[PDB]
Amino acid sequence: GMLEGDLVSKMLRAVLQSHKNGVALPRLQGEYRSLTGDWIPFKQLGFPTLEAYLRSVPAVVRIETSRSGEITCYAMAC
Amino acid sequence: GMLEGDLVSKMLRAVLQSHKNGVALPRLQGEYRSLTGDWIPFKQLGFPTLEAYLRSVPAVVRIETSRSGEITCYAMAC
Amino acid sequence: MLEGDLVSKMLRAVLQSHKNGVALPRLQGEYRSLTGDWIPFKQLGFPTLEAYLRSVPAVVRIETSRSGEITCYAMA
Amino acid sequence: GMLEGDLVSKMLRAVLQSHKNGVALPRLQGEYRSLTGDWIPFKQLGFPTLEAYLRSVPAVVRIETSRSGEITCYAMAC
Amino acid sequence: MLEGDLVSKMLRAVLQSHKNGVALPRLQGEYRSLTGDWIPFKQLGFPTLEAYLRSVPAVVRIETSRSGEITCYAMA
Amino acid sequence: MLEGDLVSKMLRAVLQSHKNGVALPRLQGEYRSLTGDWIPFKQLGFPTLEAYLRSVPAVVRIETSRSGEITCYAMA
Amino acid sequence: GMLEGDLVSKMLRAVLQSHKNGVALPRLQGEYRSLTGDWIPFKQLGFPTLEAYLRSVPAVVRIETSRSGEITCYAMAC
Amino acid sequence: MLEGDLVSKMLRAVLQSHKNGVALPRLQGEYRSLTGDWIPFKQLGFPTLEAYLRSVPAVVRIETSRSGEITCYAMA
Amino acid sequence: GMLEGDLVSKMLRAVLQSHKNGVALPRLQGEYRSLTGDWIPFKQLGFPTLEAYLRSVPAVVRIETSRSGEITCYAMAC
Amino acid sequence: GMLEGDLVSKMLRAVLQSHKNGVALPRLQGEYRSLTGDWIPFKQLGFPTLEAYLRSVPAVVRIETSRSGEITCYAMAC
Amino acid sequence: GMLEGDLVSKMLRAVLQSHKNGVALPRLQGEYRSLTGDWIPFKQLGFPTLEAYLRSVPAVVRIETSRSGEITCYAMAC
Amino acid sequence: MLEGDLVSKMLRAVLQSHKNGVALPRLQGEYRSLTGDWIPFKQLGFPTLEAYLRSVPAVVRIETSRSGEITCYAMA
Amino acid sequence: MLEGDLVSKMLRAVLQSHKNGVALPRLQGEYRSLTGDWIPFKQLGFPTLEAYLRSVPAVVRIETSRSGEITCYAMA
Amino acid sequence: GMLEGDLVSKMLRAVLQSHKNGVALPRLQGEYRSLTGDWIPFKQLGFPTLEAYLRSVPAVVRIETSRSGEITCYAMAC
Amino acid sequence: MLEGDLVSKMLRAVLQSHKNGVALPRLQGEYRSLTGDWIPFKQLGFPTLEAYLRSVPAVVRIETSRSGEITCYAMA
Amino acid sequence: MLEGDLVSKMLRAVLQSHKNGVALPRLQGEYRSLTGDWIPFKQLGFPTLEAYLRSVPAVVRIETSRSGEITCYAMA
Amino acid sequence: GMLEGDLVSKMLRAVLQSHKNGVALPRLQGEYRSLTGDWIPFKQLGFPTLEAYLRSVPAVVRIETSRSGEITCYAMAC
Amino acid sequence: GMLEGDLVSKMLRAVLQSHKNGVALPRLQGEYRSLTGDWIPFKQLGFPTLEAYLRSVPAVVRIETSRSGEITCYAMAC
Amino acid sequence: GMLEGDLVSKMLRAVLQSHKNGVALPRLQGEYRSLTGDWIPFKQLGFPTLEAYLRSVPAVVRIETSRSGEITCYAMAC
Amino acid sequence: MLEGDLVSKMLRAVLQSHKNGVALPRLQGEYRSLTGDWIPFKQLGFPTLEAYLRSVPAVVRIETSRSGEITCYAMA
Amino acid sequence: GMLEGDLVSKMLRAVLQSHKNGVALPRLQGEYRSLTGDWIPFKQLGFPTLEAYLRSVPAVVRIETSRSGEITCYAMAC
Amino acid sequence: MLEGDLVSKMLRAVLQSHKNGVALPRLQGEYRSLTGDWIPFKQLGFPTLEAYLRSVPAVVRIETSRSGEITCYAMA
Amino acid sequence: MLEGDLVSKMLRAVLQSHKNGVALPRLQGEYRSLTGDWIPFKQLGFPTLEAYLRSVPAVVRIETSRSGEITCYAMA
Amino acid sequence: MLEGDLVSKMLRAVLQSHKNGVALPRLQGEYRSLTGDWIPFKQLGFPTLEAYLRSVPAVVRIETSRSGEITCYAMA
Ligand SMILES: [Cl-]
Ligand SMILES: [Cl-]
Ligand SMILES: [Cl-]
Ligand SMILES: [Cl-]
Ligand SMILES: [Cl-]
Ligand SMILES: [Cl-]
Ligand SMILES: [Cl-]
Ligand SMILES: [Cl-]
Ligand SMILES: [Cl-]
Ligand SMILES: [Cl-]
Ligand SMILES: [Cl-]
Ligand SMILES: [Cl-]
Ligand SMILES: [Cl-]
Ligand SMILES: [Cl-]
Ligand SMILES: [Cl-]
Ligand SMILES: [Cl-]
Ligand SMILES: [Cl-]
Ligand SMILES: [Cl-]
Ligand SMILES: [Cl-]
Ligand SMILES: [Cl-]
Ligand SMILES: [Cl-]
Ligand SMILES: [Cl-]
Ligand SMILES: [Cl-]
Ligand SMILES: [Cl-]
Ligand SMILES: [Cl-]
Ligand SMILES: [Cl-]
Ligand SMILES: [Cl-]
Ligand SMILES: [Cl-]
Ligand SMILES: [Cl-]
Ligand SMILES: [Cl-]
Ligand SMILES: [Cl-]
Ligand SMILES: [Cl-]
Ligand SMILES: [Cl-]
Ligand SMILES: [Cl-]
Ligand SMILES: [Cl-]
Ligand SMILES: [Cl-]
Ligand SMILES: [Cl-]
Ligand SMILES: [Cl-]
Ligand SMILES: [Cl-]
Ligand SMILES: [Cl-]
Ligand SMILES: [Cl-]
Ligand SMILES: [Cl-]
Ligand SMILES: [Cl-]
Ligand SMILES: [Cl-]
Ligand SMILES: [Cl-]
Ligand SMILES: [Cl-]
Ligand SMILES: [Cl-]
Ligand SMILES: [Cl-]
Ligand SMILES: [Cl-]
Ligand SMILES: [Cl-]
Ligand SMILES: [Cl-]
Ligand SMILES: [Cl-]
Ligand SMILES: [Cl-]
Ligand SMILES: [Cl-]
Ligand SMILES: [Cl-]
Ligand SMILES: [Cl-]
Ligand SMILES: [Cl-]
Ligand SMILES: [Cl-]
Ligand SMILES: [Cl-]
Ligand SMILES: [Cl-]
Ligand SMILES: [Cl-]
Ligand SMILES: [Cl-]
Ligand SMILES: [Cl-]
Ligand SMILES: [Cl-]
Ligand SMILES: [Cl-]
Ligand SMILES: [Cl-]
Ligand SMILES: [Cl-]
Ligand SMILES: [Cl-]
Ligand SMILES: [Cl-]
Ligand SMILES: [Cl-]
Ligand SMILES: [Cl-]
Ligand SMILES: [Cl-]
Ligand SMILES: [Cl-]
Ligand SMILES: [Cl-]
Ligand SMILES: [Cl-]
Ligand SMILES: [Cl-]
Ligand SMILES: [Cl-]
Ligand SMILES: [Cl-]
Ligand SMILES: [Cl-]
Ligand SMILES: [Cl-]
Ligand SMILES: [Cl-]
Ligand SMILES: [Cl-]
Ligand SMILES: [Cl-]
Ligand SMILES: [Cl-]
Ligand SMILES: [Cl-]
Ligand SMILES: [Cl-]
Ligand SMILES: [Cl-]
Ligand SMILES: [Cl-]
Ligand SMILES: [Cl-]
Ligand SMILES: [Cl-]
Ligand SMILES: [Cl-]
Ligand SMILES: [Cl-]
Ligand SMILES: [Cl-]
Ligand SMILES: [Cl-]
Ligand SMILES: [Cl-]
Ligand SMILES: [Cl-]
Ligand SMILES: [Cl-]
Ligand SMILES: [Cl-]
Ligand SMILES: [Cl-]
Ligand SMILES: [Cl-]
Ligand SMILES: [Cl-]
Ligand SMILES: [Cl-]
Ligand SMILES: [Cl-]
Ligand SMILES: [Cl-]
Ligand SMILES: [Cl-]
Ligand SMILES: [Cl-]
Ligand SMILES: [Cl-]
Ligand SMILES: [Cl-]
Ligand SMILES: [Cl-]
Ligand SMILES: [Cl-]
Ligand SMILES: [Cl-]
Ligand SMILES: [Cl-]
Ligand SMILES: [Cl-]
Ligand SMILES: [Cl-]
Repeated sequence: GMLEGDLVSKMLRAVLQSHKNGVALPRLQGEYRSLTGDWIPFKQLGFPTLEAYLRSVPAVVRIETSRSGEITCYAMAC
Repeated sequence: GMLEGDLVSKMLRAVLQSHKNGVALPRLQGEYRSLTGDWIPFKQLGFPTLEAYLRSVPAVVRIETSRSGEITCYAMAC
Repeated sequence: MLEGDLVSKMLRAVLQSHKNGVALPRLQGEYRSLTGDWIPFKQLGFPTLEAYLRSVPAVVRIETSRSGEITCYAMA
Repeated sequence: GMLEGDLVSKMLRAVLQSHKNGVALPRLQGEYRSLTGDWIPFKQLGFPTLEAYLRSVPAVVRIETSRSGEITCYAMAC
Repeated sequence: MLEGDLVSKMLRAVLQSHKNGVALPRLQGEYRSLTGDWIPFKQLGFPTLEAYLRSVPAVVRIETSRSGEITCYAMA
Repeated sequence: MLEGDLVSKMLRAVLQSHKNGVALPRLQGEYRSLTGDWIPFKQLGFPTLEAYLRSVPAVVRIETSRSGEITCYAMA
Repeated sequence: GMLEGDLVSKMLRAVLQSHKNGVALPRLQGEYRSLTGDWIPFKQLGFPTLEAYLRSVPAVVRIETSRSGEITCYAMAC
Repeated sequence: MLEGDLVSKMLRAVLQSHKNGVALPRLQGEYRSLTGDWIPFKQLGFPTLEAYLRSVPAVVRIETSRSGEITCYAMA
Repeated sequence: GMLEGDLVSKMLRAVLQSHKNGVALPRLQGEYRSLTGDWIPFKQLGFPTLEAYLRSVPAVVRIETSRSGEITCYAMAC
Repeated sequence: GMLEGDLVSKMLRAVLQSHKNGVALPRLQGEYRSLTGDWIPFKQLGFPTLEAYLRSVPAVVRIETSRSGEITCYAMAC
Repeated sequence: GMLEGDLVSKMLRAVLQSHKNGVALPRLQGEYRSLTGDWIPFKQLGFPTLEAYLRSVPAVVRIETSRSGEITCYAMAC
Repeated sequence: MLEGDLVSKMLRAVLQSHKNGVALPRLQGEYRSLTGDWIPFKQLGFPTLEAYLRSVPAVVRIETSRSGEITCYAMA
Repeated sequence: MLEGDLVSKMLRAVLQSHKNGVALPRLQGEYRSLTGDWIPFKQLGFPTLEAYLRSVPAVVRIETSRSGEITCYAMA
Repeated sequence: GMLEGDLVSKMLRAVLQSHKNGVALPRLQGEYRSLTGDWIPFKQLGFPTLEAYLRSVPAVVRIETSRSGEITCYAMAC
Repeated sequence: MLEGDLVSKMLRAVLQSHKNGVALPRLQGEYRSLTGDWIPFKQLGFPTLEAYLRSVPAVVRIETSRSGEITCYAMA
Repeated sequence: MLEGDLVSKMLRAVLQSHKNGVALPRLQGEYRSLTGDWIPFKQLGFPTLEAYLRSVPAVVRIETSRSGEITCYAMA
Repeated sequence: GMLEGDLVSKMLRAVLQSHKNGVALPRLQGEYRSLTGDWIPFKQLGFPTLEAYLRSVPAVVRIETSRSGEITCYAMAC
Repeated sequence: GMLEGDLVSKMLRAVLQSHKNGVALPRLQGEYRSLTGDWIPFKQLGFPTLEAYLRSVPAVVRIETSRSGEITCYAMAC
Repeated sequence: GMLEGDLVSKMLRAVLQSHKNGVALPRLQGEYRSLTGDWIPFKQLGFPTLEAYLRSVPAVVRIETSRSGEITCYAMAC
Repeated sequence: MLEGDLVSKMLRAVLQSHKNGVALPRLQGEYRSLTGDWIPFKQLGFPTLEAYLRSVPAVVRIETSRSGEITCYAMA
Repeated sequence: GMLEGDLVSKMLRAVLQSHKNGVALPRLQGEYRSLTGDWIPFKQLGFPTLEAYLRSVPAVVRIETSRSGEITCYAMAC
Repeated sequence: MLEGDLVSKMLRAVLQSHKNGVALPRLQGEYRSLTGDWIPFKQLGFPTLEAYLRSVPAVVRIETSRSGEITCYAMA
Repeated sequence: MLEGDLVSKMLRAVLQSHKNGVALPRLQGEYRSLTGDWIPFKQLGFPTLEAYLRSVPAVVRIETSRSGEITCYAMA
Repeated sequence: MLEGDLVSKMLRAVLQSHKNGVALPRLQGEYRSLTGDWIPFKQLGFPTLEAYLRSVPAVVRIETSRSGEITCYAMA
C-alpha cells in the first residue's frame, strides 16, 4: 500500500536508529543493504545523488559534514 | 538466461494478475516489492519515469487514468 | 500535534460520517463542512488531494471504477 | 475572455462527447480539426507531446491503452 | 459541490458586497472576513490569486490601471 | 505499383476473407498465409503494425474494446 | 506573399487596436482567436513563450506589468 | 490589510501566547487553535513554513539546537 | 480519420500544385494559410524548423536552393 | 537577518523611488551601484537575465516597454 | 562497511568466476540477479549504461566483442 | 498464432536441421531456404538478429568463441 | 551466404532483367515479382531503400533527374 | 595577491566565527554582506548554489541540517 | 521618414530604372550608384539582402530560375 | 579618428541642429540628411540604434514617455 | 593565408565542377577525398551535419532533393 | 562512389590486418595515419569517441580490454 | 548613466594600468577588488569564465599565455 | 560588380594611398574619406573589420606587433 | 606509436617555428595544412574550438591577443 | 606487490605506531615520517585522503566527532 | 631537468633491470624500490599509469596478452 | 603539521637555496633533490604546479617574462 518513498524512509530510519554515532555517508548504502537486501533507490525517487535524496528527508536524517567534507548521517529524533 | 526486461515483465505480470481491480500506480512499486523483494528498475531499462516504462509494455499492462489524473494498472489479458 | 496528524484525524472523522464512502470530488466540501477549512494537501507536500490521500493508506481506502470515478472510505 | 487552455479543454470535451466508443489518439488531431478548424496546440500549452497534454486534463479526457500500446481517449463523465 | 464551485460562489458573494469593486491586494482579507479562510488559489491549480481570478471570467471582472493597480468587480 | 499500394491491396484481400474481422495479434499470420510474407510495417515507415494500419483508414476499420483488444475489418 | 511573422504582427495590431484599455496577457490568445480563428504561433516564430514573442515586436505592442506581475498589452501608437 | 500583514499579526499573537517559545512542529496546530486555520506559507510564496518564518525576522526569532530541533519566539 | 501528418501533406501538395514556378520558402506559410486558414504545424509534427519538416516529405515537396541560400519548394510529381 | 532577495528588493525600491520618470533598464545596474556600491545579483537570485529578476518582483518594480523594445523601470506605488 | 561500488565489484567477480566461457552481456543482469537477488546498480554508480560501468572495472571484468557487436564478459584473472 | 510464435517455431525447425549448429552469419540464408523469407528481427522489436535470438533462450543456444565467432544451436 | 550477399545477387538479377533501368518507386514490386519478398533494407541497416542502394555501388548505378526522379541500372 | 576563492574563504571564516550558535543558511548572505559589503560570489567560484559552494570548503564551514531541512553553518574549528 | 520607408523608396527608384529587372548579385552596386550607399539589410533586421527583399513584397517581385539565379523587379 | 569617434561627433552635430530634440524613429533620416549615410550601430557592436545611443550618454540624452515614445537630445 | 572555410569552399567547387549531373550527397565525401586526399571538415567549420555546411555555401553548391529524400549537389554557376 | 563510412571501414581493416597481435587503441589513430595520411573521422561518422565508432563496426574490429582498462583492437576474421 | 559593461571596462583599465608587468589572471579578481571593492561580474555580463569576458574586451586588455598555460593580462595601449 | 568586389577595389585604393600602411583603428575613417561610407564588414558576413580583412589576403597584408597593434598594407 | 595528440603537437610546433612573427589564428589551419596536408583535429582531441585546443598546449604555442581581439600564435621556446 | 597493497601495509604500520589513533589532518605527515613520502590517494583513484581510507575498512577505523573532527585507528 | 625527463630516465633504469620485462601491476613497486617513490602519472597529466607509459614509446614497449595481462619492456 | 604546511616549508627551503630564483620547469627537480620527492600539487587540490604556487603568495613570488617563461623566488 505504501508509496516507494514512504517505504524507503522507514527503512532508512531503521538503519540509522541502530547506530548511535551515525553512519558515514560512504558506508550508508552498504549498511542499508545489510538490513534490507537492496540499495537506496535515489535515482528512482527523482534525485541526482544520494546526498540530494537525504537532504529531501530532514525529519528522517540529520546531515553533519566533517572537516574532510564527508557527511555523517544521524537518525533525526522521532 | 533471460533479459532483464523480460524478467521484469514476467514479475510485473505476476503482480498485476493477483489484483482483479488493478493496482493504482502510486501503490505499484510497493506491491511489486511485496512479491519480488525489489523495485521495478525503470531507469535501468531506459525510461525517465515508471509510467513511461509501463507504456512500453502494453501486452503486459493496461493503463487507465482516473478523473484525478492517477493511473490504475491492470493485467492485460494474456 | 503535527499538522499532518491533525489533518489525518479530521479526515478520518469526515469519512466515518459516511457509511457509503465519499466521492472524491465532494470530499473537500464535506471536509470543510465539518472542520471549517480545506484539506491542506499542498502544505502537506502533495500536488493533488488524491496524492495526499495515497500518503495515508491506514486512514483512507480508495476505490477507482472502470470509468475512472473515485470513492474514498474510512479505513478500519 | 477565456484562457487558451480553457478554450482548448472545452473544444476537446465537445469532440470526445460525440464519440461513444472514444477516439483513438492517432485520429484525435484530425477529429478535433473537423469540429474546430485547427489543431490542438499542445506545444503552446507547455507539453512535449499530445499525450502529455491529455494526461494534464484528466477531468476532460480518460486515457486507456490497448494491447498494441495505442491510446483511446474517452470523454470523462461531466 | 466541488471545491472550485464553492470558492466561486463565495468569491461572488464577497465581490457583490462592494459596489465600487475591491482592490486586489485587499481581496484575501475581505474574503476571509466573510468566509473564515483564504482563497485557496494554489489548491485550485494557480500560481497567483490573480491567475485564479482569470480562470473565472464569468464571476469577476478585472480592471488594471495605467499605474498597474488592480480592481476586481462582481460580474453580472 | 508502389510497395505501399501492393501491401494495401493484399491487406484488403486478407481482411475481406473474414466477415467477422481479424484480431490484430492474428493479422500477421493470416496475412502471411495468403501472401507468403509479413506486413512490412517498418519498411513502410511505422514503428508498429497498428501505426501502419492507422495510415490506411480507407482500407481497414479498427475497433478497440474497453479491455484493450483490437479487431480489424475490411473497409467498404 | 507576406512572411508569417508579418501577417501575425498585422493581426495582433488589429486585435489590440479594438481595446482602448489594452488586453491582459492571459486573455490575449482568446481575443486574437476571436478575430482571426487561430492562436498566435509564438513557438513557430522562434520564441519560448508568448511574452518573449511580444517583447520582439515593440512597435506593435506595448507591455506594462501590474502589481500582481500580470502583463497588459496595448497597441503601440502607429 | 494584505494577506501577509494579517498572517504576520496573527503569528505574533500566537507566539506572544508562549513565553517559552513554540517548537516549530507544533506551530501550525497552536496557530490554528487561535485563528481557525493554517499558516498559508505556500500562498505567501514559500516552499516550507520555516522558509516563510525566515521572511519575517522582525516577528519571529528562530533558534536551532545542535540536534536540529527548532524553537520559535516572539520578537520584541 | 487521417493522421495529422497525412492531412498536412495533402494540404501542402494542394498549395504547391497551384504554383508552376514553385513557392519561395519564406512565402510558404502565408500561401498555405491562404488556402487552408492556418499555419503548417511543423513543431507539432516533431521538427525544429519548417525546412526540416519539408525535408521529411520528399514525395510531396522538392527543395531547390538558390544562390542566396533561399529554398524554393515545388510540388514533387505525383 | 534579511534574506538576500529581501535586501536587494529594498535597495532596488530605494533606487527607483529617486527617479520620477523611472530608470531605463540599460542604466539600472549603474544607478543601483551608485546608491549601493555593487550590482544587482540577478544570477544568484536564480534568474537568467536582469529582466527576468525584475519581472519576479512586480510589487517593487513596474516594467513598461518603449517602441524600440527597451524597458523603463518605475517604482511600483507602495 | 564497504562502499557500494566495492560490494558490487565483489558480487560481479563472484558471478563471472562461475562461468568458464564468460557471460554474454545481454544475460549478465539475469545471471547476477540469480546469485545476488538484485540488479547491478550501474546508474547509481554514476554510469549511463551497464557497458560503461563494466569498462570502469577492468581488473574485475574483461570485455570482448563478437562479430555481431555483442559483448562477452569474462572474469579478469585475480 | 502470433508473429513471434510462428517465427520461433520456424527458427527451431531450421536449427534442428543442423546437428553441428549454424554459424550466425549463415542463419538468415538457411532460414530463408526453409521458410521463403528472412527472420523479421526488426518487426519483432530488435536492433539485430543476435538481439532477437537472445530474446528466445528456450529456443536457441548461443556459443561465442574467443575470436568472436557465433554459433547457434537448437535448444532441447 | 550472408544475407547482404544474397540480397545483392538477387537485386542484380532484377536489374539485369531491365535494359532501360527500373524507376526506383517500382523497384520493390519488380524485385518481389522475382524473389517472392521485399528488399530488406532496414534489416541490412539502412533507413531507406535508396540508402541501401548507395551501399552497393558495384551493383547498381543510380541516376537522378533534375525533377528528382530516380532510375536504377545494373552495374556491369 | 590572493585567489578570489581564498579571499572569500577568509571572509566567510570571519563571518562565522562571530556567531557561537552558527548562522542559518537563509541568513548567511546578509550576515556576510554586513561584514564585507558584498555577496558570496558562489556562481563565479563555479557552484550552482550557495550550499554547493559551502560543501566545497569543509575546513572553513561545518554544515548541519535541521528537522525542517534548513542548514545551519558553523565555523569549523581552525 | 523611417529608415525602412526611405530605403524602400530608394529601392523602388533603382528597380524602376530597369525594365528587364536586376540580377540580385548586382543589386547592391546599382543601388549604391543611385543612392551613394549600400542597402542596410542588417540594420533593418535581416540576415541577408534577399531576406530583406522578402519583407517588402509590395515593392519588389522576386523570380528564381531553376538554376537558382535570382532576378528582382519593380512591383507596380 | 576611430569610427566610433567620428560617428559620435556627427551624431552630436545632428542633435544640436534640433532645439526640441529628435524623435528616435526620425533620427536615422535626419542623420543621413547631414552625413550622407546611416548611423552604423551594428558595426559599432549594438543590436539596435537605441542600444548604441545608450553607449554614448555624454552625447545624447534620451527621454521616454509613458506611451513609450522616445526623444533624443544633444547633451551639453 | 586563406581561411579554412575559404579553402574548403574552393576545393568543393573544384569537385562539383567535374560532374555535369552533380554529385549525390551520399557520394560527396568520397568524391571530395578523391580530389583532395581528405574529408570535408564540416564539424570544424561549425556545422552539425554535412548538409548544414552545404546550405551555408549557396554560391558554391546548389542543393536539389529527389523523391527519395536524397540530396544532389551541383556546382552553382560562378 | 563509396560512402565515407565504407571507405573508413576498409582502411581500418587494412591497418588492423598488418598487426598480428592487434593495435592498442591509444596507438590506433597514429597507425591508421601511417597507412592513410589522415585520422579516423569518428565525429563526422556520428560518434562521440573513437571507441564508440569502433563498437559500431564489429565485423571489422574486435575489441578486447586489458586489466588496465585499455582496449586492443584486432582485425575481425573476414 | 553608464552601462554595467562600460563601467567594468573602465575599472579594469584602471586596475591594469597600475601594473607595468601586467597582472597574472589568477590574481586579477583580487587586484580588481583592491581598487573597486567588488569582483568582476563576468557571469552577469554574459560570459562563462573570466577569461571569456576578458577576450571580449581586447581594446582594454591584452592576453598573453605563459609556458604553464597561465594568462597574464596587460593594459592595451589606449 | 558584386558588393564584395567593389568593396575590395575601394579598399585597395585606400591602402595604396599609404606607403607606410594604415593603422587598423584608422582604416574606417581613411576609407570613408575616399569612398563616402564605411567598410560594410557585417553585410559581407564578418563579425569584425579585421575578420573581413582576413578574407581578402590578396588585397591586404596584416602585420601585428608584439604589443598587439595592427597595421594594414596594400598587397602587390 | 605516438598518440594523436603528440603527433599534432609536433606538427604544430613545426608549423610555428617557421614563422618568426608568429601565425595569426585565422591563418593557422591553412598554414598547418600547407605543411602537413590536413587540418588540426581539435574536435577529435576533445576541444570545442581551435583556440581551446591551443590553450591546452602552452609549452608548444604562446597565445597573444591584439587590439581587434584576434589571436597570434608563436612557437613557445623549446 | 601492487601499489595499493604496499600503501595499505605501510598505512597499517603507521596507525599501529599510535595507540590513541591519529588525527586525520596529521596522518600524511606521520606517514611520510615513516615511509619517506605521501599517501598516493589520487593515484589509487580517490578525490581525497579520507575517500581512500574508506576503501580500506579492514585496515583503518574512522571515528568522526560531533564537531566534525576525524580520528583514524588501526583495525585489528 | 624537467620532471618528465627525470621520471623517464628512472623508468628506463627500472625496466633495464629486468631482461624478461616487468608485469604492469608490479611496476610501481619495482620502481619505488629503485627510486624511493611512485611514478607520478597524475602529475605528468595522465589518468592511469598505462596512459603515461603510452606517452613514452621510445622508452617502454608494452605487450598485452589475449587474457589482458600487460608486460612492459625497456625499449632499445 | 598539515601536508600543505610541510610542503610550504620545504618549498621555501628550496627557493631560498637560489638567490637568482628557479625557473619553473626546473622547480620539481630541485625540490626533489632536497626533499626526496615531488611537490604534491594534485593532492593539495591543484591542476598544475603553477596553480599550487599561486595559492601560496606569502611563500613564492612568481615573475613571468614577455616570452612566457616563469621564474620563482623566495618571498621574504
Ligand atoms: Cl514515492
Ligand atoms: Cl560510520
Ligand atoms: Cl535508483
Ligand atoms: Cl550519489
Ligand atoms: Cl551522494
Ligand atoms: Cl522528512
Ligand atoms: Cl560523503
Ligand atoms: Cl533488457
Ligand atoms: Cl490499488
Ligand atoms: Cl532503475
Ligand atoms: Cl516515476
Ligand atoms: Cl511514473
Ligand atoms: Cl509488451
Ligand atoms: Cl499516478
Ligand atoms: Cl494547501
Ligand atoms: Cl485530486
Ligand atoms: Cl472522481
Ligand atoms: Cl492557458
Ligand atoms: Cl476512433
Ligand atoms: Cl502547439
Ligand atoms: Cl505528440
Ligand atoms: Cl502524443
Ligand atoms: Cl482537467
Ligand atoms: Cl497512440
Ligand atoms: Cl491554496
Ligand atoms: Cl496576485
Ligand atoms: Cl493591485
Ligand atoms: Cl518491415
Ligand atoms: Cl501492433
Ligand atoms: Cl489486440
Ligand atoms: Cl516569418
Ligand atoms: Cl483585458
Ligand atoms: Cl506555435
Ligand atoms: Cl507562453
Ligand atoms: Cl507568456
Ligand atoms: Cl501575464
Ligand atoms: Cl498555503
Ligand atoms: Cl518547516
Ligand atoms: Cl523542529
Ligand atoms: Cl501524424
Ligand atoms: Cl514564390
Ligand atoms: Cl507547430
Ligand atoms: Cl522554421
Ligand atoms: Cl525553415
Ligand atoms: Cl529560405
Ligand atoms: Cl533570498
Ligand atoms: Cl533613465
Ligand atoms: Cl549574480
Ligand atoms: Cl541581463
Ligand atoms: Cl535583462
Ligand atoms: Cl532594455
Ligand atoms: Cl561507491
Ligand atoms: Cl553466456
Ligand atoms: Cl541503478
Ligand atoms: Cl545499459
Ligand atoms: Cl550496456
Ligand atoms: Cl551486448
Ligand atoms: Cl524485420
Ligand atoms: Cl546479428
Ligand atoms: Cl559470427
Ligand atoms: Cl527490412
Ligand atoms: Cl527510397
Ligand atoms: Cl523516384
Ligand atoms: Cl579562485
Ligand atoms: Cl542564525
Ligand atoms: Cl556569483
Ligand atoms: Cl543558492
Ligand atoms: Cl543554497
Ligand atoms: Cl537552508
Ligand atoms: Cl546594414
Ligand atoms: Cl542575398
Ligand atoms: Cl542570384
Ligand atoms: Cl551598421
Ligand atoms: Cl532602435
Ligand atoms: Cl520612439
Ligand atoms: Cl574559416
Ligand atoms: Cl552522383
Ligand atoms: Cl570536421
Ligand atoms: Cl552529416
Ligand atoms: Cl548530411
Ligand atoms: Cl557561398
Ligand atoms: Cl542525402
Ligand atoms: Cl557514411
Ligand atoms: Cl600495439
Ligand atoms: Cl571527425
Ligand atoms: Cl575518443
Ligand atoms: Cl575512444
Ligand atoms: Cl584505450
Ligand atoms: Cl552592459
Ligand atoms: Cl602579477
Ligand atoms: Cl557575475
Ligand atoms: Cl572563471
Ligand atoms: Cl577564467
Ligand atoms: Cl574592447
Ligand atoms: Cl590563468
Ligand atoms: Cl556592415
Ligand atoms: Cl576590428
Ligand atoms: Cl590596432
Ligand atoms: Cl591523443
Ligand atoms: Cl600571420
Ligand atoms: Cl576534428
Ligand atoms: Cl574554432
Ligand atoms: Cl578558435
Ligand atoms: Cl604543452
Ligand atoms: Cl582569432
Ligand atoms: Cl597521489
Ligand atoms: Cl581528506
Ligand atoms: Cl579532521
Ligand atoms: Cl601523481
Ligand atoms: Cl594502469
Ligand atoms: Cl596487467
Ligand atoms: Cl600530487
Ligand atoms: Cl605548471
Ligand atoms: Cl616557464
